[PDB]
Amino acid sequence: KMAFTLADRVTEEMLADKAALVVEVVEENYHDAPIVGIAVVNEHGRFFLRPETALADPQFVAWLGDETKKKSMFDSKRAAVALKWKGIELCGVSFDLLLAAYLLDPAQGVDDVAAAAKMKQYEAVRPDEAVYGKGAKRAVPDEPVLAEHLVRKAAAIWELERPFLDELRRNEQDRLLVELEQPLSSILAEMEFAGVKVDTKRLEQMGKELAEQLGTVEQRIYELAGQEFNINSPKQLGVILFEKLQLPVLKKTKTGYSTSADVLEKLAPYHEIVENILHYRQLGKLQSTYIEGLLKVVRPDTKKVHTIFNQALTQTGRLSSTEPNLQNIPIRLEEGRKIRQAFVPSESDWLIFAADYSQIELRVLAHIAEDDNLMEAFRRDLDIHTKTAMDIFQVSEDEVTPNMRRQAKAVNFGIVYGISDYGLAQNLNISRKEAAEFIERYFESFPGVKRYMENIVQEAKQKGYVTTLLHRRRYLPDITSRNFNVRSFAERMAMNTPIQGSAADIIKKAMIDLNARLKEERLQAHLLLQVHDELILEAPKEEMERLCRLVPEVMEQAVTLRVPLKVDYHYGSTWYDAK
DNA sequence: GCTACAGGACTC
DNA sequence: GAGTCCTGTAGC
Repeated sequence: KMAFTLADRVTEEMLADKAALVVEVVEENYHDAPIVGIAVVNEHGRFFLRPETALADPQFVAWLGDETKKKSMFDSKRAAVALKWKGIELCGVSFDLLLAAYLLDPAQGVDDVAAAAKMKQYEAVRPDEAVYGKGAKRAVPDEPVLAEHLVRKAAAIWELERPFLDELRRNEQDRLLVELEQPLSSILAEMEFAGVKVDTKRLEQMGKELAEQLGTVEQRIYELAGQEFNINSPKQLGVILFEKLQLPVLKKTKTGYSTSADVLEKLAPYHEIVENILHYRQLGKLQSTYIEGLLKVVRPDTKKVHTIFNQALTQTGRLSSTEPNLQNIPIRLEEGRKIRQAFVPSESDWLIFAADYSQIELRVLAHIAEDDNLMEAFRRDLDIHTKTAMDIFQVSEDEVTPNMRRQAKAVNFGIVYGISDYGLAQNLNISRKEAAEFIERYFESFPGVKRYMENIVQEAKQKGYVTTLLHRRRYLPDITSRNFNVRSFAERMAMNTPIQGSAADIIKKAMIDLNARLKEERLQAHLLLQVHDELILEAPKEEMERLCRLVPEVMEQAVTLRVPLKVDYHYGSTWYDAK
């Protein structure tokens, strides 16, 4: 039904200087993945090219990489990485539907061109699912469908650039798309593509230290329970824990009896089997998610891992790491921290470098909230948990017990999460009444934070959305809901979001600045991962000395606040040593 | 047999 | 508060 030329060769009018492009990749994981077809739509018409003919053509490939040749796209990073794997540069991408959709309403859950399209009531396109099918009946149809399917995506992108930008403007979010997300989209593609090398040996050996330890703990657990059973079944376990051995049921979940770690620790005194099992959850998590996790996704050719960072998914501005998730590798506990030693540099005589912000959320809070005693603390560069423990309890610095500090930590963390008086009482472990005297002690210690927490919920009511520093919206319909629980979750979001979100903003700018700076300074150093509040680079050892001074600087001047930002650095042989 | 949810646990 | 990914299980 939709008009187009199914082309046999590339012509001089498919190489206009404004054009919607589709480099369709179909597999969810785009690294080293087939490109199934190309669609171009411009001032002249609508064209489909087979990849093998278009990607062999030196004016097309020259057009792909020419930055004065503007392209609109949907999920251009998807596209760029595919083309990167084929040794082809893509540039001059000046509009990205996905990102613009994602900035106008992260809640919309946009994952294809069609959903991007509804937002403007454009229904002249099909959902990818409906052309390709779900999960494991997923195939690429014969060429007639396929070809029509893409020309409709390009045509839409062509047709919708204008309303989105039109709108983005109205929300002051244009600079945030052009100056932030899209440039960042380039950086990330570079990163994903770069890879992160793994010591597969180090990994198969841990891999096998764990299988010894597990089979030991696996027998013992049996020995103790008088029974073999599926220790990984949250069902058979609760038969063994609370049925055969009669243990107190402290907590329940809809299906049955709760077997979470937070519960197994209170049960610990009643029987040996508890702590041995606990140990097992721990080992199991390392073995199954991690040793096996990683050992499955390494390209056994280059021995690297190439995560995809999703840039259009979290509600707050945060990136997200998939296959493998490299934003959740173990750290708090030594047995698991040793995983970080399998991340190595990709070159002989290079090192891993790490830099993180220290208390980015709270500095951001001090800044938005404008609380003097929060700001002042940071201008003093204080130990903020001790400062709060000090303040919520009313005791001098040397007065502070370590149980008093881990409690003010919880209050701090709680406050950013806009936590409930009951909800902190569970977390901590005290009565709900005085758990609220804590909060009330906190808030008279920090008036200005109380005010922001008040005015933000109001400002979310009046307007329907909340806002970060860089103008990133989150819409909050469930703020007026008559359900108390649901209204309350919306409220927490009103408070926590401009914070988690303003941090996400700042770091993403630090990335643009650092990528520019590492270049401006002609350095071989490149970014490897971002993990919410830190950046990870790898560079030749010759370079560490300029980095220790360069990375922290850029990360710290990425924005101007009412308080200053602190970045700590760290470099070593491996991820693990960068500590 | 393939698929969707539920419970747990890992990071910031 | 914001994420991902694992095993088993409940059910087509």
